[PDB]
Amino acid sequence: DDLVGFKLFLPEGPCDHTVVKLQPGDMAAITTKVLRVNGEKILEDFSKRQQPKFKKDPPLAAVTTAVQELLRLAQAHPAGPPTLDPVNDLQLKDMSVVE
Repeated sequence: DDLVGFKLFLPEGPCDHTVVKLQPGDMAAITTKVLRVNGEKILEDFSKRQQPKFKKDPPLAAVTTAVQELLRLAQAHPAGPPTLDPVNDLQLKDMSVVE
């Protein structure tokens, strides 16, 4: 169940969020889905709220929408949606990768 595709994580608790500074190696796959979320507003909301005294402000609509869209993506695929194939979605032709 873990070696076929990418295991869609279902959070055991409430659907919270974090904003992490990820390296290239920490992301398992570049998914095909296109979620048009606005990075500027999410930065202007997260960086403002992440003051420990102002960490408890009511959520912004863009952040709530992004979290809900990610959770719905997790629910909407039984084992993970297809990734942007190096060859079949990025239009490459290396034989070794096909093998």
